[PDB]
Amino acid sequence: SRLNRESVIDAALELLNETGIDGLTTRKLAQKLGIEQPTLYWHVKNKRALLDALAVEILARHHDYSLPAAGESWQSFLRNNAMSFRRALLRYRDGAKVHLGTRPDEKQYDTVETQLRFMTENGFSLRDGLYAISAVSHFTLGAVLEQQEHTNLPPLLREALQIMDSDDGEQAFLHGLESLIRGFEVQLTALLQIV
Amino acid sequence: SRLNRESVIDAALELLNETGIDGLTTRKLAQKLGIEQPTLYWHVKNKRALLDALAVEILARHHDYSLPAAGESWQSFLRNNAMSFRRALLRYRDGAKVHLGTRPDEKQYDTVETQLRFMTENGFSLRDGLYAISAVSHFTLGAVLEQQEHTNLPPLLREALQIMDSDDGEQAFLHGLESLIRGFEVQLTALLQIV
Ligand SMILES: CN(C)[C@@H]1C(O)=C(C(N)=O)C(=O)[C@@]2(O)C(=O)C[C@@H]([C@]3(C)OC(=O)c4c(O)ccc(Cl)c43)C[C@@H]12
Ligand SMILES: CN(C)[C@@H]1C(O)=C(C(N)=O)C(=O)[C@@]2(O)C(=O)C[C@@H]([C@]3(C)OC(=O)c4c(O)ccc(Cl)c43)C[C@@H]12
Ligand SMILES: [Cl-]
Ligand SMILES: [Cl-]
Ligand SMILES: [Cl-]
Ligand SMILES: [Cl-]
Ligand SMILES: [Cl-]
Ligand SMILES: [Cl-]
Ligand SMILES: [Cl-]
Ligand SMILES: [Cl-]
Repeated sequence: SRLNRESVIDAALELLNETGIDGLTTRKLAQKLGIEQPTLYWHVKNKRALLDALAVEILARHHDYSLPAAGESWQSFLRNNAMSFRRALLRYRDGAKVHLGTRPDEKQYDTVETQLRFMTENGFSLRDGLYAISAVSHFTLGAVLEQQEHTNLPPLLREALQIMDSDDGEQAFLHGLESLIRGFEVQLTALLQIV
Repeated sequence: SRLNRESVIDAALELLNETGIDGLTTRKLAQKLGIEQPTLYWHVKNKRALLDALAVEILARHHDYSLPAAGESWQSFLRNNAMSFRRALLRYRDGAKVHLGTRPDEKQYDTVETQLRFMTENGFSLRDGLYAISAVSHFTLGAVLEQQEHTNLPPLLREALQIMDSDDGEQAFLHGLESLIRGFEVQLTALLQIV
């Protein structure tokens, strides 16, 4: 079938859902494409090249709140952005694991640039602006990884693990998202006072 | 050489540092032990069994602030516990990736039980107590994963990525750790008031 970038990524993302990250190979991507391995090699040099492209394409396709609404509070932007990132990570099997170990692609540099600028415009230094955004990203990544991977107890543990499996991680994630944002705001608001 | 659990884990953890999680195999653990694969199979049934045991052993060996000091504020406990967890995850190559996809082993049930109880004793419901501890765990896991895996820019991005690589993730992690704990405290302190 067709072997333009878009077609190669469609098959590879569909295969990822079948196989996971561990069992995804170039040879079986060739299978799905109705093609021989050396044909595919022309288009994609190996598994590392492929995952890199899938990581970039998972953001472009499905992370659609990368940018603040005109007038949006910084708080609300980190909220919506966190939720979008999570959902984009959740849309494919092992998607957090696909995302792990890549930086933003050229194509989105200006988007991470705008995110960082937007924060500095709301009273953050570039550093504290970065730390808050990184924090959102690491909390969000960790919660999706744990969620996606979880796919004689003592009393409080038995009851805690019933509360963890009673959804897809959403409740726990959104509660701790609010703790993080308020924590940032408490930092922001104090300026140079001891807090 | 000796094939008691402790010896098998010592070699496997040392091999993990050589190889990573991807390239760690039973066959090469047999190599390191001066033994044949079928001998090792008696002791360890496969790679999944091994990683499960390495995940448990990474905590037992190196995560030594699993418990509050008598009199410790809940804040300070989450701090020290977060730092310890991080450091235990950082001590081996792909240690976050080894930890991902296991729950606490029997051996530490009472420790996670005590953690949860301790929080309920300081004004948390079991749920909000769980959400704060899970949040610490997901933030901490995500920051180590990103750190351990990172092993024409626009101006703010160029400068942000210089600040991210200027240490091992410690600065960014500890700053966002404090945002999280204060965020929790703002939640705790409000009781039933709108906040
Ligand atoms: C979830 N969001 C907060 C961010 C985001 O909106 C995007 C995105 N492309 O829209 C990201 O790339 C993010 O999801 C994201 O993962 C990147 C991350 C950050 C700060 O930017 C970086 O360039 C960068 C990096 O190179 C290494 C680590 C980290 Cl945490 C980063 C910013 C993330
Ligand atoms: C880093 N610490 C906050 C915790 C901790 O001290 C320990 C530990 N053995 O000492 C953990 O197991 C932790 O590091 C840890 O990873 C577990 C985690 C928790 C709430 O307990 C669970 O039993 C559990 C679970 O089954 C699934 C997900 C999560 Cl987040 C959890 C608690 C973590
Ligand atoms: Cl074609
Ligand atoms: Cl195309
Ligand atoms: Cl708003
Ligand atoms: Cl939220
Ligand atoms: Cl022996
Ligand atoms: Cl032993
Ligand atoms: Cl204290
Ligand atoms: Cl801290």
